[PDB]
Amino acid sequence: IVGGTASVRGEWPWQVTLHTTSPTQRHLCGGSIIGNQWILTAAHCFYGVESPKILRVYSGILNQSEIKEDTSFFGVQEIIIHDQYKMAESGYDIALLKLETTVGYGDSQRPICLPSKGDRNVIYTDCWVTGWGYRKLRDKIQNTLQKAKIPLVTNEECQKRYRGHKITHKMICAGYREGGKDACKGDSGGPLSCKHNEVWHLVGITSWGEGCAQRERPGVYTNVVEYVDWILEKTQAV
Ligand SMILES: O=C(N[C@@H](Cc1ccccc1)C(=O)NCCc1cc(Cl)ccc1-n1cnnn1)c1ccc2[nH]c(=O)cc(O)c2c1
Repeated sequence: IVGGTASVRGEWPWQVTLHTTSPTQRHLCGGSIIGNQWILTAAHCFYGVESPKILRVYSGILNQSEIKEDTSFFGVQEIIIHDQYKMAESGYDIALLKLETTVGYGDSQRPICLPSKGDRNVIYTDCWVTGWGYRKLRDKIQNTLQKAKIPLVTNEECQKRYRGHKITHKMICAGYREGGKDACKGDSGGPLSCKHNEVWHLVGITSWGEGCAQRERPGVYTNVVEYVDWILEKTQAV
């Protein structure tokens, strides 16, 4: 996160750190708890990931230094990638991780609500992007979970900023016209969480952008409201 501040423990209890054990143990992507055995994340995170066996999900983490070999985690049973996904820049940048065991909800880990399909006509004014990603394009993975308040940008305005790309209504952008606050490397897959009527909603999934926090280059997120049916299809299968 560029231009963010340290989060407080328990602030974003739906936020997870997805780690990989191949070739070495490292943070791979962010993710969000959406159900007791479900993590919502980005499809681009699994480029070259051949098996769910190399993945570990850690919930209730403020600091990456909390993670050692004796730290509890959730194994991944299945990786479900949207079948229309080709690349982040083209959309459908969404995936579900079915966990091998259920998450016990508490004050350190709980699910974030998905946006209500009836509320596609609501204006979100209190949106935050969170993650352990870089503070600048040439940086490193942060120990403490960072947060940044970012204003949502219209599809029309975001399309003006990305000449040569096709910003679809399945994408949602956020950023200041002058830049300064954004997601960066390591933040992808994480949430863009918006508080409306005292309830937090998973409005976006960190996906792509031209550099980090550049002037007139908003961050591009998967517009979660447009995938509610797909999430229900996959999580509520008979
Ligand atoms: O590049 C990374 N992540 C990419 C995506 C990815 C995922 C998995 C493997 C490879 C690449 C990312 O977050 N990409 C974020 C995309 C992005 C989103 C938005 Cl909304 C705005 C601006 C941007 N950026 C544009 N350029 N940088 N960020 C990434 C992930 C985990 C890492 N762990 C480490 O220990 C060391 C790393 O250097 C490291 C880097």
